[PDB]
Amino acid sequence: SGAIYVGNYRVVNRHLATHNDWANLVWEDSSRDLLVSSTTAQGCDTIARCDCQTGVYYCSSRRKHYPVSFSKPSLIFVEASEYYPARYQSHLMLAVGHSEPGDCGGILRCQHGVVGIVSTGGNGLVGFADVRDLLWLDEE
Ligand SMILES: COc1ccccc1[C@H](C)CN1C[C@@H](C(N)=O)CC1=O
Ligand SMILES: [Zn+2]
Repeated sequence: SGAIYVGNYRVVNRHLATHNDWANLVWEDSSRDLLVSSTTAQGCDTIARCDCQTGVYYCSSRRKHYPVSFSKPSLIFVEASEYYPARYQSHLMLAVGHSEPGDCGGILRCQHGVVGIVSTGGNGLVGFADVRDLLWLDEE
């Protein structure tokens, strides 16, 4: 589990969104596994606006933050899970790292801020849903 709290937005994995998230919806995209809802309190996370390919992510199944090298956001094939059939997921970045289903939502960050959140995994790989292109998270 986990979310990004930026301004009056809460960014979560679409497959982990709650009823309150759907009842306060700002934007969602199944192809990216992302959903954004509105918040009453202001958040403290800042979004990175960069093309970094190195950073650090949080892994809840190890209680550890790991430094990783990750691919550029792309259209990647992801195997069937409890939440989606086997399909192409867009704006996804891959790295070598430990992940389990419940690790979704962990933040990936670089020197500029939050890059994205854990969205996929298995077999020593971890995939992150990028958020750096969502410029509207910084305003309104
Ligand atoms: C942390 O990711 C791991 C790790 C190990 C095994 C499996 C997974 C994830 C949770 C499987 N998936 C892919 C997700 C998606 N974004 O399509 C939806 C889903 O259930
Ligand atoms: Zn960066």
